[PDB]
Amino acid sequence: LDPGLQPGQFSADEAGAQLFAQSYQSSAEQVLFQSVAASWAHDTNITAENARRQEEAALLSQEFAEAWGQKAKELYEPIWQQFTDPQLRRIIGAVRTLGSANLPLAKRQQYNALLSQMSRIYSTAKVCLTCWSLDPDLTNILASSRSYAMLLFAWEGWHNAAGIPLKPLYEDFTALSNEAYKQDGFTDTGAYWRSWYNSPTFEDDLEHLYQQLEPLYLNLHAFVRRALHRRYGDRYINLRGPIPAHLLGDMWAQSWENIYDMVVPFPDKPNLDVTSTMLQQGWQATHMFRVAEEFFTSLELSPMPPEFWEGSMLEKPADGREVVCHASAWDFYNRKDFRIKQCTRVTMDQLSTVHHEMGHIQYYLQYKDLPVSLRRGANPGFHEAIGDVLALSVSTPEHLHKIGLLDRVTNDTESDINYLLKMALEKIAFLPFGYLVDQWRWGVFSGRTPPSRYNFDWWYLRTKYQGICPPVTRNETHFDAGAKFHVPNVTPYIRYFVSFVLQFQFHEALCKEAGYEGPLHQCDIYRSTKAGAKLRKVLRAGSSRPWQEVLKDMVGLDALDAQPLLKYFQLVTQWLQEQNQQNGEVLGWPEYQWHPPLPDNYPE
Ligand SMILES: *[C@@H]1O[C@H](CO[C@@H]2O[C@@H](C)[C@@H](O)[C@@H](O)[C@@H]2O)[C@@H](O[C@@H]2O[C@H](CO)[C@@H](O[C@@H]3O[C@H](CO)[C@@H](O)[C@H](O)[C@@H]3O)[C@H](O)[C@H]2NC(C)=O)[C@H](O)[C@H]1NC(C)=O
Ligand SMILES: *[C@@H]1O[C@H](CO)[C@@H](O[C@@H]2O[C@H](CO)[C@@H](O)[C@H](O)[C@H]2NC(C)=O)[C@H](O)[C@H]1NC(C)=O
Ligand SMILES: C[C@H](N[C@@H](CCc1ccccc1)C(=O)O)C(=O)N1[C@H](C(=O)O)C[C@@H]2CCC[C@@H]21
Ligand SMILES: *[C@@H]1O[C@H](CO[C@@H]2O[C@@H](C)[C@@H](O)[C@@H](O)[C@@H]2O)[C@@H](O)[C@H](O)[C@H]1NC(C)=O
Ligand SMILES: [Ca+2]
Ligand SMILES: [Cl-]
Ligand SMILES: [Mg+2]
Ligand SMILES: [Zn+2]
Repeated sequence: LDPGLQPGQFSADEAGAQLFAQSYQSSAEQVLFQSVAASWAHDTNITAENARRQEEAALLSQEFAEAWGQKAKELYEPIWQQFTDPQLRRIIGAVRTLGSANLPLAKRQQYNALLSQMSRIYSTAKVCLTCWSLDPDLTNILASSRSYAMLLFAWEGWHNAAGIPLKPLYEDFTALSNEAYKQDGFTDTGAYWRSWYNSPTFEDDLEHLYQQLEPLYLNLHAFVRRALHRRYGDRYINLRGPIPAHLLGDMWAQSWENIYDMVVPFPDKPNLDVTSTMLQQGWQATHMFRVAEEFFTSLELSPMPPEFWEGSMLEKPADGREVVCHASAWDFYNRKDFRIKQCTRVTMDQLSTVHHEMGHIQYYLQYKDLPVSLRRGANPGFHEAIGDVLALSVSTPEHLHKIGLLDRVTNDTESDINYLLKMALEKIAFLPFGYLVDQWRWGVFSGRTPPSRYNFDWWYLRTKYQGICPPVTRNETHFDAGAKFHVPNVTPYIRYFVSFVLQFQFHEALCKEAGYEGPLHQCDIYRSTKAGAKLRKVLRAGSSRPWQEVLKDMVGLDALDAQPLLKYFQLVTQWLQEQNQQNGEVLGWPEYQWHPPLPDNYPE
């Protein structure tokens, strides 16, 4: 470690810990920046050499974390929990968690190489027939094609290409990750991830939330299944079975927005998928980012700074060079550089993703002046919710009208059902997926799911919660969890489940602050400077305060609550139930064993 980066001496008292935390702050922004910068150089340009460099930067990060970590223990281990300064307690608490810096050097290098190799496999995997990439090629197929065989070829090709080679590395990664966090006091890595919510009843509270939401999902599923049956017929859709996992618009069946045209209740009303209009009007990536920004400035939140526009990667590079397309928002920890990296496509769902990513940036802009240890969401779910809350307003027919994307205006029960149905495809359909992913990963980290059951347990959960089935036979050579970005990239998932509930709590509160008095699902907070001030208070808090209290100050309650989401969707929840009953649907999938046949001429 460079001499300037090494910790000095501090008295072993709270006065010393404050000086310690200040000295750490100085050196940590330098260390984080080199690490983030090397990650950027790799992710926007995947080469052997960029991986080498990133690995070197990560090693320097661990060295730093180890030295400042061990000094924090040496001086403050028996006393930091009794410090008067709550923010100081949180800073020291972070610094003394070593994670992968607990590993000896050889295992640190193994760990860093595993992350790099798993990232590369995911972001460079192709399906060959001339080879299709995930983004845009396979994404477009899953979203747009209605050919059973084509969908299958993309689904199977991607799962095989990405999943199969990851499996040996994932096993090695799990074991090392566990070894690292065990020396911080956690039974397994999952326990450390869950600790961020600082709630002893976290798993039970999530389970209770899901119990309230499940009927909504069952009704949506049944209704969509029926529409798929009308299209694909009895051979490929079982009206009492799970839906084939490739037919729902998305590689992971996680959001069903893309099959809206097949399920829309009242096709005579305004077309709520404005993708056609965006293309017709010639929208590109930077228009999408600028329109998102202006929503934020309408609230008197910050614009994107010059460094964002100069640094960001907003389209897939046309020089064909390899990049991580999966959209992400970057804090370089120097209070100046902030960037999005997205292979943006001109679609309505991408417009929402742009808002999602810009929500991350806006958090980073608002808390940049906190101590480095506190530059995070009040919990991870908060960071995930910010952009989605604004996108709830943007998606409204009224708002789309204001920005030139929906010329016809209507306010009637049919138009409302269409809107709420479309939103259900994006929000309700995701809930079981958002919930299951980390149930899977928590079982893997705990050892309940050994390598010998990775795919068996994955599909158990996928069927259990989403009521989908794989459209070709799978076995334990397959590693279908690995074909989802967050697994090889070691990004936790439960945050997205929390976010999908929390965003409706946020929406409700911001709408009330805006002075809006209509139905929750027609609220648009655009240009509410009062809504803006209430959201800014959250963003400025970082992780300086318990999330329960930040939530209470914002929405008036100190807990996750499904009631705002239920209220938002209530009209369509009622309508879907009525439709399914009148069609005599079976809710659920009692033929749990059923899988579709292969197409006759597949794949030739
Ligand atoms: C779309 O239309 C709905 C429904 O409008 C209501 O019923 C229709 C059939 C018509 O007869 C309308 O005249 C009637 O308002 C609109 O929702 C309604 O909006 C108003 C707010 O502008 C609500 O009234 C307010 O209620 C609060 C109490 O909560 C009072 O403090 C206010 O004094 C005020 O009267 C009304 O409750 C609300 N009701 C429904 C049916 O949910 C909606 O605003 C409109 N949307 C758009 C985008 O134009
Ligand atoms: C992608 O990363 C590679 C490193 O793997 C970059 O290669 C360097 O490129 C500059 C300019 O072409 C040369 O002067 C260096 O000698 C290269 N290094 C090596 C080791 O080959 C490459 O430039 C990057 N591409 C982009 C557009 O950023
Ligand atoms: C597109 C988005 N990408 C992520 C990347 C997170 C990340 C974290 C660390 C390193 C690299 C990436 C995010 O911005 O949270 C994402 O994966 N998801 C999720 C997903 O697509 O699975 C669902 C969430 C709502 C809309 C977009 C969100
Ligand atoms: C796992 O599956 C591998 C390949 O897929 C198989 O081939 C297709 C045509 C179907 O038969 C499908 O049901 C199969 O999964 C096999 O190569 C492999 O040997 C299978 N078994 C093991 C132990 O890996
Ligand atoms: Ca779409
Ligand atoms: Cl999380
Ligand atoms: Mg989509
Ligand atoms: Zn996010």
